[PDB]
Amino acid sequence: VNLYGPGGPHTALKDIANKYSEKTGVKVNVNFGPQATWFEKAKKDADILFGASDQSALAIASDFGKDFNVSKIKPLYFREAIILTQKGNPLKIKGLKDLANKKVRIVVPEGAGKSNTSGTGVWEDMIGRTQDIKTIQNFRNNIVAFVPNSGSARKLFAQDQADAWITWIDWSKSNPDIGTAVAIEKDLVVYRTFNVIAKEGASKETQDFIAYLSSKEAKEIFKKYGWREH
Amino acid sequence: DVNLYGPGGPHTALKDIANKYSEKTGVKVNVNFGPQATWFEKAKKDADILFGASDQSALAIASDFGKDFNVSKIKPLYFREAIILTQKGNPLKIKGLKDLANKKVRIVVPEGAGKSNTSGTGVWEDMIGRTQDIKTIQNFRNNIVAFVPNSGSALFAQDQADAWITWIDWSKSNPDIGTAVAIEKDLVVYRTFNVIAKEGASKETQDFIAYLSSKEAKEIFKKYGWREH
Repeated sequence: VNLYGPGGPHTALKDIANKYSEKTGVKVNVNFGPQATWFEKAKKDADILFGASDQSALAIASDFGKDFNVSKIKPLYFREAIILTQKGNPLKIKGLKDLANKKVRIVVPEGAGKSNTSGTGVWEDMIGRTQDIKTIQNFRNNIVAFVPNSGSARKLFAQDQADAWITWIDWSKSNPDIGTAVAIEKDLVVYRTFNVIAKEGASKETQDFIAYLSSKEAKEIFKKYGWREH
Repeated sequence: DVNLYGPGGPHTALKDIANKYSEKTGVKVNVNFGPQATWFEKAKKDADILFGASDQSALAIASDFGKDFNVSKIKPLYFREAIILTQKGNPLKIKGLKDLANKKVRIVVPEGAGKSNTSGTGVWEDMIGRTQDIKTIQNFRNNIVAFVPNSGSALFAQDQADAWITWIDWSKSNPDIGTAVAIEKDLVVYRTFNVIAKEGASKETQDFIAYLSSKEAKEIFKKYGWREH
């Protein structure tokens, strides 16, 4: 069974795929990274596309045309956005409003229309919930880079220069050695989903693996990386 | 002239403001609007200002212009809330997003599916995601019949769908179409109107940008649902 999707969820998926192979003897390959890196191979043998948000999964599945029926995207888990600071949070960042109010350098997970990426719209949806244009302006004025989430990359953009990144909890859980996670205000934070879509006319082994993704053993592994159901 | 380009939506407020500005100052201000593809070529030749209906879409559109615009100069000025638009009279008695997840309803959401730069990308998922319940998220998604850009200056499936996820300014601009239902305060998102002036923008261009923050402009933006606080 061949899976394709963004770096990020791949950490949990590799753990799950390995465990699944132990149990069933069915080979499950987890291919991951920026879409451009695997798009041509996926055109030839993709059984399942996985995604790290709905809007990005929709865009990516829409690039395959007839191979995939975009209405069949299945949300399975969600997780929260976080602030990731330098180790030990030296600036004592307490949330998004604090980021707006301090003289800090922020990186946000935007692709600027050049790629499909899970973070599109996240920073604005959260800071917008302050309903204060000055807060929104101040936060934006502190943004030094608009670049897609690191995903499967262990390096952060501007690692030695920026003070904070807007990213996903599962990135921090997958990379405990990089940065310090700071929780976003509950009244502001957004949650986005992990999803899958099986190709049209998918095999029984493909369907069986999709079902496994909702098994107790899979739920356990997803939870370890910060993915939630309720 | 001062030439503005951007999406349908904010254009109604901007046309009102531009008219008032021209009457006052004698400077001709042209508001060009619609899907990016319909004006992109013209804008490459004479755009003074790009206006936008979200940050992510404004960033994407301004990044299509290369040297002529420095995308770091995008200026957020107002925000407004997402709404639910139902058929006139709200016959299904829709009360919010959770209601849309729970009922048998046909929903249209403002997604571009990576085919265009559009203001609505990520809105529906960010709102219903704040329920923190995967079944609710699944139920809402199962009711979506179309993932298409916000109608803006044009509704998709107007006689077929039961509900649209759209912006308050659309309802204000089109008061005779459908019925607006306010989204749960703990779920709703707010996105911005913004502007960016071209590199080397004229004095007239800069003056018009300033006017968008005048008390006169603020009052017109407010009429169409655009807020500061």
